[PDB]
Amino acid sequence: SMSYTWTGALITPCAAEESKLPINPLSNSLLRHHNMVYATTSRSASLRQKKVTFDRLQVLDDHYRDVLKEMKAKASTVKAKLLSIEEACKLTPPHSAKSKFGYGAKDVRNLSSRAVNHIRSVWEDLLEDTETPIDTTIMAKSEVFCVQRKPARLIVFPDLGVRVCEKMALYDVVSTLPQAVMGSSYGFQYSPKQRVEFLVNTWKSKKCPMGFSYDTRCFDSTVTESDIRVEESIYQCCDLAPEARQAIRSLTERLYIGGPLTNSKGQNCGYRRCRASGVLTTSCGNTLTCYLKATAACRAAKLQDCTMLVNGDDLVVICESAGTQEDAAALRAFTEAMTRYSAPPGDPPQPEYDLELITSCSSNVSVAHDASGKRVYYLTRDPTTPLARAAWETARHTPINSWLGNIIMYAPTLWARMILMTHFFSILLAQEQLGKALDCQIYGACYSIEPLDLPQIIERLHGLSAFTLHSYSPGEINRVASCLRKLGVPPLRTWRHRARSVRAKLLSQGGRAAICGRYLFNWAVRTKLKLTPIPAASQLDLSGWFVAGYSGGDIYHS
Ligand SMILES: O=C(O)c1c(-c2ccccc2F)c2cc(Cl)ccc2n1Cc1ccccc1
Repeated sequence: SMSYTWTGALITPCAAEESKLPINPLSNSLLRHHNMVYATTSRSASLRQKKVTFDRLQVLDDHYRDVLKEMKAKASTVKAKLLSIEEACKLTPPHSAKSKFGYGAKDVRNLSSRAVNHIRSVWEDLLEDTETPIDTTIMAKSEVFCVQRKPARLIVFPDLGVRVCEKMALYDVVSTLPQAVMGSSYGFQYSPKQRVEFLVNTWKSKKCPMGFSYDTRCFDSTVTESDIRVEESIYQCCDLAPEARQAIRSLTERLYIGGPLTNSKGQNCGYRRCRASGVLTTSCGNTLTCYLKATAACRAAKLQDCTMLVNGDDLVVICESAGTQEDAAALRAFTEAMTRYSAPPGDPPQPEYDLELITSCSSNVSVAHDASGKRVYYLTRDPTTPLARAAWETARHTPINSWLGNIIMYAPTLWARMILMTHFFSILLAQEQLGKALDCQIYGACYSIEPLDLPQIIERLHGLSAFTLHSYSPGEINRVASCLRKLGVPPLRTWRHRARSVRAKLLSQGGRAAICGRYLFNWAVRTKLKLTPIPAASQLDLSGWFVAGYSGGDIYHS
């Protein structure tokens, strides 16, 4: 069946669409080549539609069924709970898209009559109606990139009331199930530090390691009605409340397998027969599905001792090498099996024999040394996208601050410390907004974070070594340097100068600002101050942080 079918109507915006980076004084300080930074618009929707629209031919086999049974036996041990309206309401972002039924995210959050009554009425319709397709809105996403142009991403999502009903029935499932089914292979149970720990141990545990990253072209579109039903069958293995069991059953047929696409004008856009990106089960469902297809493809291909790390469609395999000629063949056999399971490659996979050469979750493993000269492993990535997005956030007030998430997640990196910390700490201080909370996403979930809380947050996630790292690899230094030239970002010596300036100002303020100068900017000065465990880091409530993925699940923690 076709992934999509269209009516001819256009994917429309609900407002004016900015695509060009503004010539702004503050963003210009970070990036000069403004014409190389763009945001995607609905003007590219058609190129994405051509790329995502195709017919799927799936052929499941003995290896696929064996693994599915192994996965169900593990799912059998889970006892999932049904969240109340109030608990489900509390997990709604304050700026989540309002309902088409005269209420919004703030009404949901405050548990207002119009909101609570409508959610209850949607819940009963899921218990009573097991057939009628649920309506979704199709929108082109607005994301920022650097040139060399990408076409817009298509986002599919149901109404507010429905989204609160998915939380009541599925939130605890998507939170505890993947870890019970997959174990150490579920990448969302880890922080960045724990992620390096697992990749290094897995690599070092093999006698002769071989690794590869497998890229699926338009994974959401490769997902069939069969894959979605097989997914519900893993969910049914949970101990469930009668109403939750019915809601999962109804949501699977009416929403998860396919449904009507409606544009912002209210016109009919077409029909979806694959994965909606704006649902609660997108993260969990894609992880399980990618893990099932890959695990069975390893057996079919005769690849030895497979250890895998899955985060939705992002998959990395670390196995036992059988030699060059053997490895090449087995990797093609793996691809052959994935194509049959309806997961063909975007860019063909390559056998790697050095961990640092593999890219998984846009990241790669790299080495730097601590204050005591000992080797420290950390996750990095190419800084182009994070820098182009930080420039946009400087000129325009965005709902989610990617720059803040990049600081937290990539805190030990050369680029987050020197550029991202310096740029924002200068601007915020000059505006008296260092203690003003900001929204960011960690693993799809929304968090309200004060920039001044960063030293404690980094010490917990990355240890004190995040504030002492030096002697970065030549490769890492070359990548940072060539990117700065490309985007027209000032050299590292200008950043070192700018850092010295903020550090002083932060130190004279005292309180939490002095903690920021001492820890975050100790790299910028030769007379290094004494760095000890911050009292506040000991009692940080970092639960809920690295548990599960919630991309498109409309989730708000804190
Ligand atoms: O965007 C994520 O969800 C995310 C981040 C991340 C990066 C910056 C800010 C906030 C974040 F959450 C991340 C960072 C590292 Cl070092 C490793 C994996 C990571 N993921 C999972 C992931 C799964 C699939 C594809 C990409 C990333």
